[PDB]
Order: sequence, then structure tokens, then C-alpha cells
Amino acid sequence: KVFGRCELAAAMKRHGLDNYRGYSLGNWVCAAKFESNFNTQATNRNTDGSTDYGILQINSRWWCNDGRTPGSRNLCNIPCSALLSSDITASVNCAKKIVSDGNGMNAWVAWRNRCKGTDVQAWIRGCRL
Repeated sequence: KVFGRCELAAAMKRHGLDNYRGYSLGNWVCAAKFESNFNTQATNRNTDGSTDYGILQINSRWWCNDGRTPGSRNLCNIPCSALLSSDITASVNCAKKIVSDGNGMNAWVAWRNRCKGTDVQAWIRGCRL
């Protein structure tokens, strides 16, 4: 599924991501925009052979099992395919584990290069939340 901007902001909000671990809603919508272009089915293969999955492009080397990343850790306890669902609950629960690691949202390279230090409030502007 491809989310609309305010539709995804509202879904992220209902699942407890606004201000989670100090990151306002809008950091999370900005990260999803540049990671997946709000598409839940987005996949991207990395040079090390691992693959990023879903709306928040969660990596198979540490966080999910895709059966083809030799050496992977599956810390969110879930097949990587569950992260491609139009229900974002799995991606939201795993993202919460990832931001809780000592790095915060710097784990997402597109948040670091194009959301971090920008007016991220713009991503939730006219939405009724």
C-alpha cells in the first residue's frame, strides 16, 4: 500500500510514535517519505547482501528474518515480509526497538541526511490529527 501523507501521520500517531523517545511525529513521516516514498511494499538490496523492507526500510542484517542474509540477527522476531503489509503495526513496533538502541533516529540514513535539523513540522501541517 502507498500511504497519503496525513493518512500515515494519523496511523503512526495511533500506534504511539508521536514523541516516542523524544521524536515528534513528522520526524517519523519525513523518514518514511525519503525511505520508501510512503510505500509499504518497498524493498532495497544492500551491497553486503542484506535487504531493507517496508515503509521504514528496516534491515535484514539485524532486525528481521528473510531467510537469505547469512549471519543475521532478527532482533524484532519477525519475518521481513511482515514489514511489507498494509497494516503498519509490525514496522512501527520494530522501529520502536531500533530508535531505542543508543543511536536514536540516526539509524535511518535518509532521516539523518534529509530530515535531521530541517523544519519536520511541515510534514504534518494541514492534517487533522
